[PDB]
Amino acid sequence: SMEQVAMELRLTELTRLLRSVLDQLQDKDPARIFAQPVSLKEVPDYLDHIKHPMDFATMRKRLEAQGYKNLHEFEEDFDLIIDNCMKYNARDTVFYRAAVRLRDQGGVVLRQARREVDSIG
Ligand code: NA
Repeated sequence: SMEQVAMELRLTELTRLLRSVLDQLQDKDPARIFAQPVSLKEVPDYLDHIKHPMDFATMRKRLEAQGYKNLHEFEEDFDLIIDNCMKYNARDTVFYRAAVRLRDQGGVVLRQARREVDSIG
């Protein structure tokens, strides 16, 4: 149907917008702390601590399968990146502080993304 097609075109345009968002977020992480999964072969106890690991590469894979139906879903995954880091690592560490800074800077990006998604429909 043509109604199904129109829904598909909308999902594709949201995907495009969320790609630009993901690139902007990732530019706020020049050290590439959040780029890839934590290796279970180097924080071997990681999964006893953190139940739902997340990273930017994992988000990109979901994005390319048009796997985010709305901005809220994408935001949840970004918040897992930040939140997991703030739990596993202590307040005094470079990792925790990098997560605080990424959350602050990503706030700006996400705030406009919401206005654009709302505005475009
Ligand atoms: Na902690």
